[PDB]
Amino acid sequence: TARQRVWRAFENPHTSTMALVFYYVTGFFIAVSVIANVVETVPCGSSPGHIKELPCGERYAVAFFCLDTACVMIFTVEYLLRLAAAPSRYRFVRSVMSIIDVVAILPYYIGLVMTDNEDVSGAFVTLRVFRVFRIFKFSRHSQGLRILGYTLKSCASELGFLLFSLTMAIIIFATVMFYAEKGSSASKFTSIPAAFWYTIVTMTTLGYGDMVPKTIAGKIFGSICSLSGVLVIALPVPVICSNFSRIYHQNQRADKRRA
Amino acid sequence: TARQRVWRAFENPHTSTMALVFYYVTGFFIAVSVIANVVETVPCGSSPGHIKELPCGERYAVAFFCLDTACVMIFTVEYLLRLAAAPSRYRFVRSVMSIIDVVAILPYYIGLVMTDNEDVSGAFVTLRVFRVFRIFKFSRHSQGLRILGYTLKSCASELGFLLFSLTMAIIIFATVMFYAEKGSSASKFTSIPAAFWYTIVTMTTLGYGDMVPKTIAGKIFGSICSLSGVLVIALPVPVICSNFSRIYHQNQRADKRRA
Amino acid sequence: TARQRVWRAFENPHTSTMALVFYYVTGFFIAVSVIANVVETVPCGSSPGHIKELPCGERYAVAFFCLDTACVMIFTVEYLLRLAAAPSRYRFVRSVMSIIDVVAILPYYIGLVMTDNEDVSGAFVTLRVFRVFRIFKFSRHSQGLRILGYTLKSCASELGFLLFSLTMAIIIFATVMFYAEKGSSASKFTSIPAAFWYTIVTMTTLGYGDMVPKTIAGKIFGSICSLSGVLVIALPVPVICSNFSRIYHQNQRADKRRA
Amino acid sequence: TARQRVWRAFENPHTSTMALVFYYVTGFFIAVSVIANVVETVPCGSSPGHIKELPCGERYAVAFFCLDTACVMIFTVEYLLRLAAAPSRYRFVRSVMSIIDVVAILPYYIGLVMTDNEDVSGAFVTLRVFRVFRIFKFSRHSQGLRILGYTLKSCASELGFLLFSLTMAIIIFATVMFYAEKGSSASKFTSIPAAFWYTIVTMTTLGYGDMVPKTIAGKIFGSICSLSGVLVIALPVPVICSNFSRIYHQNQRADKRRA
Ligand SMILES: [Hg+2]
Ligand SMILES: [K+]
Ligand SMILES: [K+]
Ligand SMILES: [K+]
Ligand SMILES: [K+]
Repeated sequence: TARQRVWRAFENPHTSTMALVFYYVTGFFIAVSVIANVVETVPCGSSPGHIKELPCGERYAVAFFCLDTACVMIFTVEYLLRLAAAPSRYRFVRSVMSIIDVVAILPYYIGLVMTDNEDVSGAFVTLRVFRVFRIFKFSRHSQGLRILGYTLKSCASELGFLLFSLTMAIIIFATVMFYAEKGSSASKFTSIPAAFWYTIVTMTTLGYGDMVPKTIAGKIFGSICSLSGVLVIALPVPVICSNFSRIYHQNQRADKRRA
Repeated sequence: TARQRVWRAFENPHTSTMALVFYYVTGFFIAVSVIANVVETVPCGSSPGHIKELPCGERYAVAFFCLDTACVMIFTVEYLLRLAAAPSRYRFVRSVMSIIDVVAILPYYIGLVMTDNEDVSGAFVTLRVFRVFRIFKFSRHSQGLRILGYTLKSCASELGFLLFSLTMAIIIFATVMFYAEKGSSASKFTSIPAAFWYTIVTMTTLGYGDMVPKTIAGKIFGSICSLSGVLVIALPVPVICSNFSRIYHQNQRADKRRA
Repeated sequence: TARQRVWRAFENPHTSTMALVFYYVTGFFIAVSVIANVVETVPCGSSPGHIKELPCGERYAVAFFCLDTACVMIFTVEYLLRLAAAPSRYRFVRSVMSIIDVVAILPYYIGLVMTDNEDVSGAFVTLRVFRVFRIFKFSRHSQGLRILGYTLKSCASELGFLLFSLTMAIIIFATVMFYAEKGSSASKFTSIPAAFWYTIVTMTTLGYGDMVPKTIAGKIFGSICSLSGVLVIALPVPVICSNFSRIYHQNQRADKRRA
Repeated sequence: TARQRVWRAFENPHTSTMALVFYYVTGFFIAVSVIANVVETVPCGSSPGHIKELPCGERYAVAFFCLDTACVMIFTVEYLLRLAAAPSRYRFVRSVMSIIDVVAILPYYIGLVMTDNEDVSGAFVTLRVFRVFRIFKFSRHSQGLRILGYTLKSCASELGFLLFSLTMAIIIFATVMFYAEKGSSASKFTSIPAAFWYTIVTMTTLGYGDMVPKTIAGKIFGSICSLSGVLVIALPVPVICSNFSRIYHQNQRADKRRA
């Protein structure tokens, strides 16, 4: 039952000192990979003979490749040990966290098999952001993250209905604004999907101002949309407040009953 | 009392299997019509010999007409059966839902009688958005939609007073901003109705930025308006929170008293 | 004690039928004056021989003068009767409502004494907006306006502290942004008062975008300001919620104890 | 134990009349310094022979230097007396308020030692804003400031987790938006740090509009970001509400138990 010991170490890093040191090393490497990508996209200066500035990941391509190789070796050995200590392979690999880890470390190997044809571009780069979600597994102890997470899980039904009604209101307001503003000169309301942008920006009280109503009817319906946006801001708060109070008191009561 | 059976099927689709299948077919056709309009407004490419791009409903005019004909036949037979199974014709037709359905399927026939003179344009197209409201009748079971709806109905008086006071504050701030900014060069505050737009955009914390105060007094009063907008955002939340908590506990208490 | 009867009619319009009809006439004339000013600022078309469009109050100057004369005669006779039925003249005239009425009907007479020299302009026009506040006395019965008003009166101390801390934070953030952005090219942060505008627009989650940080330090401090603005939006809500719940239950308990 | 008397006067200004008058003098001088800096940055007119307008602190340089000298002498003698009456020198100087006062009055002496080389510029000017924080020590009695401050201290853990999750969401959304919009023409999403600005402006419902998505995928992810911003606005409110209610009732119960 030593594999069970390894899996216990993985699930609860505070059990053994080796578990804690491995968990901290893994968190450090995840943070290093996240910062490495963010910095890699940053455009550094131009070396002599270069017309345009290059990103720190295109000038220092080999250094960032070595760093990514180190991070992916750490992550791969992590996943291999986790699968080896999994009481059930199917049960483990179907969990959301295993999927996140696999899709995080997959674009590296996808690029590896595309190394011979690296001239072509791939969208797999944007999948590296999945490593950021591993940070969340590294920080599941704040005594309030559990409360807020389970509060959102309780709110799921109400917030889903709110999202559905908000989507229907977006369709309605976008239709109204498109038909009010399709006839303006150089108008940005070229269709109802084009007005989806204006409506989602207005009902959230963003107001970029790139799409604004130029007409009078457009302005009337934009005012109605603005007020509906105030209501949109104010609507989830009572639900989350009630569920959070209930869940806080429920967790406290269970704890002190156990106390 | 078979008409009563049909009306029972219409009111509660989960009673019979035929009622459920008809209800699902109706929901599918409503969703198809909504998506059909939204896509119809989308501008597709230009066929050879066409200078300007055409909407998917102007290039594929006949296909979208056939789809609309199918949807309107479904909706018309729905309404005819609903009126035939109505215990009272006047009571049914005066309900808001019958009015919504009638005004949703009316522009189709209005266009039909205007087919001979289809060259002229009509605003009836924008009334097709009423079909979107039928989605709401198709989704009246989420266990929280009833709670939030009846909470808003309870809040009606307070939220109406808040809307009235917000309207009066809009008039006041628009007057002040117009008189502060009427004298600027190329000013957009050409009148007090023109400043209604600036005030309704500022008090909702939108800030498009198309109308901004150029003067110093205009900026002082815009700052006061911004703070009033913070208050506007924060004011309905306590009312909705209190009413929602009360209504949640009331429904729960009634249910468990019946339990 | 007939003057007491008149004052009772004024204070409670529902006592006598004559009181109710006079109160409704007064409300109608107040609304007419408000709409008259708002429409007066609206620019109508240009008559032949006029280069520029004129406001409806500059083209129809005599008609709007007659309407204003009617409204001000009604308001003056109202105030004269109110002072005649006042149990104490000093006590009545020192009330905020008497001051509002006097400053609302004063610019009319100020213009009258300036009729001979009407060529010069005066700011007294913007004081006509005070008549809008009389609407509030005309609508002091909604069963929730009293609750929210007395809730705000209870919150006065906390909301005053919040306004003070918000002002200090505005000074701090404006200083930081000015010193971060004073050196940019064609910068709008020409001083710390100039950055008061940016800070009051950012901390309220308005974001007009007319003043945005162009630098990197400016963007860092603008991000801190944005988060502080989220906190500003979220801070008065708990206070207003707690006070509103307390005041609602207090009024209900007092009423049912009297019931 | 007379030094103890002096320190008691400093800690509680309402004890003696001399303590109260010194405390009010100190508050007056702090406010004078704050207003003096804010006005000093303001650009006044140009005297003859001056091409460009000068700030009130560059034209009236000697007057503002004299005012700053007076304020700094007051603050220095304040700090000297506070250290002389401190029961423990190390304990006093390590408090946050002593640090704030020292860093507030330090740039004055830093400029003094740089008077001979005043041609070079220094960032120490922006540190004068620390004097603003002394206002907060001058206004620690409103009966609600303590409640809100200790409520925020109680919320510290939850709000820290919320800030951490918001930072991770900012990284995720910035990565997605950068990869969606890096390829646009004249795009402002030149890197992931460049999209940190767009994400922090969108998730706070600011919407300056300087950086807006030009693409379709960029607009989809901007809509997701806008909705996440609505959630960001609505998330701290339940936490602050619950903690504020608890802390209000706790302080009230302790007070009336002592009553
Ligand atoms: Hg609440
Ligand atoms: K905004
Ligand atoms: K904007
Ligand atoms: K906002
Ligand atoms: K905005």
